[PDB]
Amino acid sequence: ETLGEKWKKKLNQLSRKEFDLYKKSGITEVDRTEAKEGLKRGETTHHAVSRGSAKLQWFVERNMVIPEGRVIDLGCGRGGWSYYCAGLKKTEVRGYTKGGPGHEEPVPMSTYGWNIVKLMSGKDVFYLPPEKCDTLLCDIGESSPSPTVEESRTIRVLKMVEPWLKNNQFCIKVLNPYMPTVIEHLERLQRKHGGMLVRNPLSRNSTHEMYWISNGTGNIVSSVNMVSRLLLNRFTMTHRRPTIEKDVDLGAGTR
Ligand SMILES: C[S@@+](CC[C@H](N)C(=O)[O-])C[C@H]1O[C@@H](n2cnc3c(N)ncnc32)[C@H](O)[C@@H]1O
Ligand SMILES: Cc1ccc(C(=O)O)c(NC(=O)Nc2ccc(C(F)(F)F)cc2N)c1
Repeated sequence: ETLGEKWKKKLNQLSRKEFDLYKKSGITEVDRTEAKEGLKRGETTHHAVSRGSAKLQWFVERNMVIPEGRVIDLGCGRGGWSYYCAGLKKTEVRGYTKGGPGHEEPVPMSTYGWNIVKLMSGKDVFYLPPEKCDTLLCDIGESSPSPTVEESRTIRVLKMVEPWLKNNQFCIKVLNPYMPTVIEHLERLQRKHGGMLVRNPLSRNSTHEMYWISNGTGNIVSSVNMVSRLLLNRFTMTHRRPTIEKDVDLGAGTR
């Protein structure tokens, strides 16, 4: 049994009180106060629509994925990854999201480069034919107390994304990366498309998610086990308040 399974088993034993203190212990987060306040007032400039803009910015600013040309954003939700890419110097952003009951709807914004963005709700990516693009982003993977449900969801995402991969820049969420069948798929995918699995410091401890990014190399099993050990160790000590960082200012204007 994997270190990830032992982490999931321990996470599932936590009381709501314990879970809420564990989930942010020692993580990094952006202060969303100003953005939430502005969004509640219907302000359409500067503010990121979600924590997602800062989450993707973390990989981009480290050259792990370098968005360029036509960007496809799978599971765009409110549009945080889309509006962030829209301001990047290297042309078009197309976001798809399911929407409807229990899902986020795209939020219309006037942040920098809004005019090159089209977000489409009512779209289940599991029924979409692949489109030509220069950057493929995917942030899909719903957490579940069941690791076997999470394993099925992760494989489904990895099988779905592959036909969109054609020597392009990519950043794909891998919800549950520790299950041996997931590792098998990731290893096969890394041999063909390259890239590496990376843990984002903005991820909560309540998810084992890692992202498969195009610009990197490394041992997937080693990176996964290092994350399992990190998350397991964070159950040991009293809550460490999260490291607080500034949220992104996405500005205003057309491109
Ligand atoms: C983690 S959120 C994305 C956050 C986004 N990256 C941002 O920056 O705001 C994942 C989104 O995927 C959507 N989603 C889940 N399953 C989907 C599917 N089958 N097709 C399309 N969208 C889906 C969810 O509704 C949710 O809004
Ligand atoms: C559990 C949860 C948490 C956050 C959200 C969100 O969007 O931050 C969410 N969202 C929703 O439920 N969305 C939703 C609810 C109802 C309808 C409908 F049917 F048309 F009336 C449409 C949508 N898109 C659910």
